[PDB]
Amino acid sequence: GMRVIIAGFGRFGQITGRLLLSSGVKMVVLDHDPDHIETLRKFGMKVFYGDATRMDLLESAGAAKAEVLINAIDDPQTNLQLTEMVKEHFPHLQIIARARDVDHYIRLRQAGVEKPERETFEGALKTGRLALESLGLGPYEARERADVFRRFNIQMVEEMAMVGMILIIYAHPYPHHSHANKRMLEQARTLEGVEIRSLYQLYPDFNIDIAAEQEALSRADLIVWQHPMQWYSIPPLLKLWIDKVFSHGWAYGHGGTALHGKHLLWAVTTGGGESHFEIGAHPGFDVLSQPLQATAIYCGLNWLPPFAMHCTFICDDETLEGQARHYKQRLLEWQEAH
Amino acid sequence: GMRVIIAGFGRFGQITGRLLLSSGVKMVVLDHDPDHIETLRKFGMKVFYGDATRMDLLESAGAAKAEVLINAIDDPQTNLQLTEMVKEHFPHLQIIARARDVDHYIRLRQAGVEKPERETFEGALKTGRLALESLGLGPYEARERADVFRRFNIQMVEEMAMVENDTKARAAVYKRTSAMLSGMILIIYAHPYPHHSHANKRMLEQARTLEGVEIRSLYQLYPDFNIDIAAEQEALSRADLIVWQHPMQWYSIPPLLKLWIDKVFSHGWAYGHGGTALHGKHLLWAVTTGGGESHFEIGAHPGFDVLSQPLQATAIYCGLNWLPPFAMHCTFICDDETLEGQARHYKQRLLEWQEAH
Ligand SMILES: Cc1cc2nc3c(=O)[nH]c(=O)nc-3n(C[C@H](O)[C@H](O)[C@H](O)COP(=O)(O)O)c2cc1C
Ligand SMILES: Cc1cc2nc3c(=O)[nH]c(=O)nc-3n(C[C@H](O)[C@H](O)[C@H](O)COP(=O)(O)O)c2cc1C
Ligand SMILES: Nc1ncnc2c1ncn2[C@@H]1O[C@H](COP(=O)(O)O)[C@@H](O)[C@H]1O
Ligand SMILES: Nc1ncnc2c1ncn2[C@@H]1O[C@H](COP(=O)(O)O)[C@@H](O)[C@H]1O
Ligand SMILES: N[C@@H](CCC(=O)N[C@@H](CS)C(=O)NCC(=O)O)C(=O)O
Ligand SMILES: [Zn+2]
Ligand SMILES: [Zn+2]
Repeated sequence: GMRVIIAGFGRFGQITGRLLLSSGVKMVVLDHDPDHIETLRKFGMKVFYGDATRMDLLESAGAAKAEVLINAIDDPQTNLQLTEMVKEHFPHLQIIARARDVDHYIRLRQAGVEKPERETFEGALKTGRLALESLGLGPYEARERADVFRRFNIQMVEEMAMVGMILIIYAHPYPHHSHANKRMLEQARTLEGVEIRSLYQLYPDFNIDIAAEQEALSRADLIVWQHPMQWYSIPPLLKLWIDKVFSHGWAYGHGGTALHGKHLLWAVTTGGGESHFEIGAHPGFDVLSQPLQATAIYCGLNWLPPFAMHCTFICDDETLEGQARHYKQRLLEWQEAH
Repeated sequence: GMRVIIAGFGRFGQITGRLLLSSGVKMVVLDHDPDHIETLRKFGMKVFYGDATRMDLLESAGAAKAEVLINAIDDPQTNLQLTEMVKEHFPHLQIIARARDVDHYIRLRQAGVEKPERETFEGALKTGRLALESLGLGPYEARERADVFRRFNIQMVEEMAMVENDTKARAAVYKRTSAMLSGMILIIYAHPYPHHSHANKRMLEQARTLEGVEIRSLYQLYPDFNIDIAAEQEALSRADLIVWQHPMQWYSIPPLLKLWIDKVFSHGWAYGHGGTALHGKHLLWAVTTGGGESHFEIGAHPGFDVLSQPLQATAIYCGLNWLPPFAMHCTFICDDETLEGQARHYKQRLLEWQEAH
């Protein structure tokens, strides 16, 4: 109220709330514990007293208009009650819900909540990482092990609840803020046989699913690395995706022939024109492709001449559109030639 | 037993224990809940059934020999009781502890637990992120906002763990923190697996024998890719030579070093109007490669020296004085003589630089 209602403002709701408050989000918060209300007021937090399962209190908190309801109620039965009421009466109100445990998670999934958050799960993973670190594992390797286990465990719990092809690897860190690439992708979508995988949408925590990515690469004939140039090179997540996905025994080495015969296009946008690259011992835009070409060739790919969209610092929306067209044109040309 | 004791095998201790089983960690469990017996039997887990706070149970569990005790007990008083008993009787036993909330976190910090993990804290942040995404924020930008929130939140709770339990004091800290949220050599070391390194590890050992060297191991400091820009910029402010040291990966640099560049070389600090913080400083690329020079005969622009271009261009743009790279080649097929000698040469490069400045 205006945009978010938070039901329950104990330890869980408080942290969700304060994160949202930091971002300027306007909210209305309900909690049924009078002592919790007191302490929150001591810290200058505005919180309303009542049972969030009461329809009258939800309506006066603005449920008919709100965009998101955070269900931070601890008790499974009440938490589920709230979720079922909201689903029934407020069909546009997106519910993001805490789950006490796996049984509660399954129930919430079945009520139609997309990604219920088991309240101790991420804390218990962190504690596991700390135990690994104390036993002498490097923190990064320990984080990676926790990532593998999380992916495995979510798959398991999800199963319990149930019970001329072009692949564009897009790596813009801020897709919603893009002008040049966003337009390029709009134009590329109008083609047939184009899949787009936006790495920063898929893997905001830098935990690549190698098996998923290798499957998508299997189905592709042209692979495209599309991104804004950053510091004469590529974004961090794309470098991570290469390091992980182009794996020993798959992309290279004995038996690693998965990419043989496929083609790779570098599609990059820059803030300067060709003039900006006349610096250092090996000047010129084309020299910057070397590490990417070498990667591609090592793994048995065919490197295509890059598509380079120059001058974005000093460019208009007209020319941003002309270059988006040249991009679609490049891709179409590839497809017809194939 | 052999190395780890987990006290409590509820929702929390079960996840932590299951993660360690995937790492082949030897563990024994202290639990007193009849409903967990079958779960523990199914994993083949040795269990000492009873109150974990009992000295006789702890000794039977091997506490005098264990490296780590994971205190996953839910009840804050019982969890503190076990913490205190262990600190008193088993001086070498490292305690990793669950915390119920901020008051409990503070009490564990005061009992000498280094990094108590507030049980719902990371799950609530994830929830906060899913909300932000549902309001239209991109998942990556939403994660970054959670990282900034976390950094400040931990700072605030650490400040509170030094004041007294008194609410008005704690309240002041929160208000102050909430407002806030609304020839020296510096080696930036970026091996993803420092403990597994042979060549870089030896290079660092040698560099450590010089005077005025500081090493920041990025993958130790930031395993979650959440760089603290202010801490990095402070350390750069003190350095005269900056070294980027790492194993080469796919003809280029590791992801976390690229993130460090993208984040730390900020507009108005490293470049742009007023961005002169790096002017006068020097940069050395110090890189190890598996292949020899012959390995870089690939692509339209062959040869190792070409691969420095994006890095040299980055330096020049930020007003750094680029030095000739240090490159140790042939790690795949080099001996331990060649690998100790190359590391000595690294030390010689740094020393020679110190002599000229
Ligand atoms: C961290 C950072 C580093 C950048 N480095 C370069 C650079 O090396 N060369 C260049 O021409 N532009 C550089 N830029 C500009 C981007 O390439 C440009 O803003 C982008 O291509 C615009 O595309 P978009 O509208 O899709 O965001 C950089 C931008 C940022 C954020
Ligand atoms: C993901 C990955 C990519 C690599 N790419 C290259 C390569 O581009 N060229 C090369 O000569 N060595 C490459 N290597 C080999 C490493 O550079 C080499 O093993 C490392 O420098 C050894 O140093 P260390 O003993 O400190 O680990 C790569 C290694 C990994 C894991
Ligand atoms: N029906 C309800 N309406 C509003 N708040 C609730 C309800 N049931 C539980 N709560 C609150 O949910 C919060 C849960 O605490 P915690 O487990 O610390 O997040 C407490 O502050 C409770 O008062
Ligand atoms: N004194 C104790 N000794 C051993 N285990 C305990 C003790 N007190 C609580 N626990 C366990 O801690 C776990 C906490 O449950 P949960 O919140 O689900 O992680 C349960 O398995 C309890 O049996
Ligand atoms: N005594 C409580 C909760 C007390 C509480 O809500 N504490 C706040 C600080 S006033 C908290 O820990 N919020 C979560 C956090 O800040 O990490 C309980 O154990 O259920
Ligand atoms: Zn975005
Ligand atoms: Zn390591």
